Amino acid sequence: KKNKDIRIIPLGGVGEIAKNMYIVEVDDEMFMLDAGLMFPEDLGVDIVIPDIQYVIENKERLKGIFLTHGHEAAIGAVSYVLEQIDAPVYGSKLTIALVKEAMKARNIKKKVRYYTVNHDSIMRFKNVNVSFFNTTHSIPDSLGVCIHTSYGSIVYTGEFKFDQSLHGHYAPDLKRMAEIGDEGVFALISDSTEAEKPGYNTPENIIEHHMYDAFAKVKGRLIVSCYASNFVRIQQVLNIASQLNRKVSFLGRSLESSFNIARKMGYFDIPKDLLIPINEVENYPKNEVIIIATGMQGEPVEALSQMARKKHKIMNIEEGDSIFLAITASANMEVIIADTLNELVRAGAHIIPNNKKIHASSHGCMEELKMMLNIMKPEYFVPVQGEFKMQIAHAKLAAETGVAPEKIFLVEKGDVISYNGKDMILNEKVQSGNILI
Ligand SMILES: [Mn+2]
Repeated sequence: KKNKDIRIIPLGGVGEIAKNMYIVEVDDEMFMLDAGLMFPEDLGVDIVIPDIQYVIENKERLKGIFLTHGHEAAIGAVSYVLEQIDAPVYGSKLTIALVKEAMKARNIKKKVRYYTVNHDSIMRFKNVNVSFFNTTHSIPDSLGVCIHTSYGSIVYTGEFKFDQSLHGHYAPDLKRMAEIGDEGVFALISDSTEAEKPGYNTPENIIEHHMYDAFAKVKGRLIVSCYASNFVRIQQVLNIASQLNRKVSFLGRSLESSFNIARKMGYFDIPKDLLIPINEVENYPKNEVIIIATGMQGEPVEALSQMARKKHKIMNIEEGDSIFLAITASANMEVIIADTLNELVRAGAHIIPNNKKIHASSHGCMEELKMMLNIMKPEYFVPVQGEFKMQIAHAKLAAETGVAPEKIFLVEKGDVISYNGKDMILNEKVQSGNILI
């Protein structure tokens, strides 16, 4: 049908990192794109979520919740949303499997209407059709969202990248993206996390090969520090462990929720009886094991500080152990890294150097964001998922790719972008904020 009004409203993910949540309204129908949390600005063990009081005041029109990927930045606030509102949850195979976990983990029995979607799904509503396309990210079964209106598509990319080595459940949809482009994009909502970094990311194959060559020189025990969110990195050391006749052991007695669900669903490639439990590590010589230390915020680095300063509940460093920090150093956590480096050197461990000519990220750098802009060729553009400078960087790339400058909108949380059908205006503000927990 001919649509009249379009509204686009960020309640999270702008003027901050993480906590994606973008409200889109087409006439009398509202769609919530992602529902993320955020860890509180520079103490662990607590979470922040968006203020959905605007959604609650218009709860009769919320036709669903669409989840791009299974990161806490996309699904971390779903449970809390669902306490206050009943509405159907759309996501990929994995994304849904993990939302279910998050619910069971908070001992919530309330039944939820789930729909598993894929890149061939076309979910039909009264005014609009929602479709999807595959994106490349650090977690598999990531999707973009496309809301078909008569003014054209409203595309939300989620978090995404363009990597030439990832080709599985990480493969991008060059073709349906190119289709979305021609059909015509009204508005593109894209991830500005690394819009400041020029050029491209380092391909994951290259990062893996660099890790291998370094890990091949280690004559004693090896400990690798990951984010739990970065399934690609996890996967990579598993590959390497196999190729060096080593075995892998995660910190703790139980494997991490996300990883273990995805493993059980067959997302990872793990040769049989490669994982040794943390119980049975002393049994094998130093040179036959990689220990993987995962975490959420800075826990990965916090964990190494305990393992060196001997005070780790589970296992500690001994002299001769080699260490690898498989994370990028944001300025936030540049401090506690250097503190921890010292503590590791005191403990008498070899720090495997981080190659400075490598830039590793879940998110497209400048040229990767221009890749997505050149394929969608959007009329209007709205950079999200970043601080103010990050959104500005992305805005400039949009201009470069031929988007009209007057049609590029930088928005704080609660800003409302309306479309009468003639002009697009930012002539309203609504309720938004941070809700600690
Ligand atoms: Mn992500």
